[PDB]
Amino acid sequence: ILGGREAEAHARPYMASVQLNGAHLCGGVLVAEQWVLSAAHCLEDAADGKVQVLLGAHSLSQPEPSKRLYDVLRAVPHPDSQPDTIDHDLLLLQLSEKATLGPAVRPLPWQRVDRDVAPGTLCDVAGWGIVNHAGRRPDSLQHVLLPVLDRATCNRRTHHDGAITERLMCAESNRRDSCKGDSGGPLVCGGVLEGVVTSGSRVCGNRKKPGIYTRVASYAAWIDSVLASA
Ligand SMILES: NCc1cccc(-c2cccc(C(=O)Nc3ccccc3CC(=O)O)c2)c1
Repeated sequence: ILGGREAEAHARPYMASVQLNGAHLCGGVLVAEQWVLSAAHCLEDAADGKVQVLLGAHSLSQPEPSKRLYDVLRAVPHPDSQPDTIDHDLLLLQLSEKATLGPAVRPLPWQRVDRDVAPGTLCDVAGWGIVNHAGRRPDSLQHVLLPVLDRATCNRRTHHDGAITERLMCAESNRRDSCKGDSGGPLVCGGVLEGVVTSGSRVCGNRKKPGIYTRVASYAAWIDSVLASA
């Protein structure tokens, strides 16, 4: 997260760190006791390593009593998650066991009604992604409040010409933005999961290149279809 602030410890208990052999790869969001929603492109770096999900974390490295590591039993990328195509970048991860919920580990309800979030709505994006353009990694969870941008402006020639479909949403990226290591994390509007971070053009903090987020409401039937196969 660029231009954000350290989150209050365990105030975003739905946050998941998606890890490969214990290294933070992407964010994730707990959506059920045994399911984590993230971004399909995250498993490009995976190949043949233990994909795990860290729950109850504020810090990635500091010993916290609420920290729990789960193995992934199943990785369900969206069928059309063709690499480098910004569309359909959703991934469902089934945990090895049902997570015990508490003040530091709690799922986030997601929007099911297929309705666009009103532009200008303030939404919270959180992650352990880089905090500057050089690639400095924070140890503690960071967050930022970003207003939602209307789809047309985000689609626009200056922004991302022709590529922003009905299944995507955008948020302002002027100085404050999601960045490398934040994909798969949540865009939360009024406590409701509305989007999942994606990398888009991969430029961070540029006003002309808005942050792109997979519109979770567009995938309601797909999410429901996977969450029943458990
Ligand atoms: N709002 C702009 C924005 C938002 C989120 C991420 C980026 C961004 C920038 C530069 C490089 C990358 C990258 O290599 N990603 C990657 C590739 C493969 C596997 C995992 C990942 C981590 C990830 O995507 O977070 C991403 C940019």
